[PDB]
Amino acid sequence: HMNLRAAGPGWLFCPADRPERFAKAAAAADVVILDLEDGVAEAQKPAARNALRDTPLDPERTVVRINAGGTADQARDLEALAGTAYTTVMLPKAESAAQVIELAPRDVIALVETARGAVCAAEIAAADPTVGMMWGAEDLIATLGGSSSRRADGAYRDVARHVRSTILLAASAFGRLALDAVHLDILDVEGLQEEARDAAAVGFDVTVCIHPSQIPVVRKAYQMVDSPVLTHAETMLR
Amino acid sequence: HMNLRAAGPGWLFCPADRPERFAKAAAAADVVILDLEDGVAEAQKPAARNALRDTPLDPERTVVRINAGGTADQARDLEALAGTAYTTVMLPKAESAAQVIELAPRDVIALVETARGAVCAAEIAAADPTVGMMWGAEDLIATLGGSSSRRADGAYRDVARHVRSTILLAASAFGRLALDAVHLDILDVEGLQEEARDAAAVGFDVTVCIHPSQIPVVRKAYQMVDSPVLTHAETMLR
Amino acid sequence: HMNLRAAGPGWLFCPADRPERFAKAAAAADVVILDLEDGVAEAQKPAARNALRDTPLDPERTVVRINAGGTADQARDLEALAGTAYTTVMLPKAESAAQVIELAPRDVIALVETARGAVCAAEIAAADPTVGMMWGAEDLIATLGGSSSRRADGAYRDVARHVRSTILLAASAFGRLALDAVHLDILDVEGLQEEARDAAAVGFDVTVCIHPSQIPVVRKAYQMVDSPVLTHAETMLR
Ligand SMILES: [Mg+2]
Ligand SMILES: [Mg+2]
Ligand SMILES: [Mg+2]
Repeated sequence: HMNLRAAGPGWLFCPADRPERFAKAAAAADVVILDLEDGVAEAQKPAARNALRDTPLDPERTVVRINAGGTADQARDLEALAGTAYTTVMLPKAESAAQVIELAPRDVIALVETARGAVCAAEIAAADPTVGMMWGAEDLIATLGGSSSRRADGAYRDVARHVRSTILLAASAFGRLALDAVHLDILDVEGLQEEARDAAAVGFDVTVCIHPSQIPVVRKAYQMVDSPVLTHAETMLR
Repeated sequence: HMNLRAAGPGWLFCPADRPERFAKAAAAADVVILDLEDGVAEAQKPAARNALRDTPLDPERTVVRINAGGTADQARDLEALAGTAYTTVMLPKAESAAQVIELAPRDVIALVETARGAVCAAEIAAADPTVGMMWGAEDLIATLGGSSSRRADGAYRDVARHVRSTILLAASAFGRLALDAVHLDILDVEGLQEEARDAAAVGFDVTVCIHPSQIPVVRKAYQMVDSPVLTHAETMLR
Repeated sequence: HMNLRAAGPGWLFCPADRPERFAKAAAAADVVILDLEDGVAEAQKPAARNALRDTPLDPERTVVRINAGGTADQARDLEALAGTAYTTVMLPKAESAAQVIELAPRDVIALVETARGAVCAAEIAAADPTVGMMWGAEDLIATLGGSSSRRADGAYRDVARHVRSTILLAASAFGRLALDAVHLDILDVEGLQEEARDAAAVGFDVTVCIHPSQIPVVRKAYQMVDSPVLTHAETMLR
């Protein structure tokens, strides 16, 4: 429904209870994720659903993050979405093909951020509504029962690196977009640069951002020679 | 059958042919693993089975490591266990759901330490008797045909890191306890500290030890802010 | 059909359109991979098929890399192979058990170098014709849409490390040979030494080479003590 590959790699969360920021987010980013989940406080989600209806963005360049499968919030989200022109939703805590299928006929970006989602990543990616896979390090660690996703130097811990590769491979195996996880340390531009360069080098399509200042960094970040090495060179020229 | 989550994170192997050490092991550790497998020489396993019957420990805080599926030793182990109050066994070289199921009605901690076990980790974790997943680096490398699990600096080699993450994710996907592998270099307290801190940070529930001096180390070892980051902070306070 | 484990660990690609080099490749390496795929230009593949028939090597120590499943080149390759004594083929871009099975009654070394192949590695390894698993970092990154498989220091990027471990585990779970990926930087002998030492330490059986100068490097590259640690020591003595 959307030509997401035609849009650039800089995607930006915007909490949907801040409609006064929607235009700025759309001007700053390649794709805006209007957020009904963790970016919006529980008490503000009804107001976010009204803003979703009242302040429209370009549906060719906007995705809506709904709430998790089986929640009453998700039911309210889908009702609010009915009166919009949006076609593509982002499903947080995505944990099964069935959770993706129950969102048909919408296009779905599955955000894997739990152990069950990682174990089921291939089944989630293969589901007919899926158009992209994302991963989320902080909810992954939280639901695992841990306390940090990164070492002292800022490098991802191993289980986070493992899920990152899992999602990239599952997405690419089924022709889906691959979206890399957000860099929560906004002022850590050095770390974001290295992370987005790393993501682009292995074939992520998108780095998702939580602050508009990260979008320029992402956009900029994105012997024997045999056939694949020449493809690497062509990908660079492109 | 056991409230294993209620016990602390410091689990300690004690070879079952050393009953004179059982009381000391129970006083030193949160949970004792009385070992009928690799901790006991082949010729001493019959004596270990008698000690298992004769010198009981608290079954709320003691697990018995039996021998691998299909071995005559495992058959002897289960016969010896019949006359004990233990309910929970640790299955080494765990390689299929069927190996776990044939131990019903016992509770099972599956110790994955072979390639087949890693490939089948999700099926093993989902098996109805499973209450925990552990991994073992040295038997993993041995059965792969290799010669060391760690680099010169003591860091795990990549296939070991891969299986570690595999077991953590499979355990957590099915609500099982996650047990991190033993640190064979007993006097390497620095390495154990970093390893157990790493394990606790990503949500392992337990670090298993092979010497009681490791238990204190383990017990001690265990921007944009969104919902999961606050859960990280709560997990720390707890 | 071949006692591949009896041969040493140094395998060497030789483009099949260079029959004047076949004898030198056989003398330099433990096993020669006569290449009909990426080592030979599209326009030279018919000449490579004739050289395959005309200049035979020892079939106990020679494997033929054919072209990918579903290609017209692969059909031509199998026709050319009919008039040879070779029994074992290497399948590039191996992506399903069905691709391996359609090569029966030949023995197959599946070369996984795409996301779909990584996701399906266990099914590929378990296929009845499979005798080995290899992985390929450059085609993996190319087909993912990325631009490099290695960081600036030459270390593999994470998705490459992930697929490497995936292939080692899948191969070993089903009793197959495990072949480590080629080191394209031929003059980087230091990096190859560390890489092949790493591969041998975790139980790869083979490091595949693209230049004969790499074969000597590969051949040379290949506390509590419990049962598996003694197996590590025995593997070293052997
Ligand atoms: Mg999240
Ligand atoms: Mg073991
Ligand atoms: Mg290739």
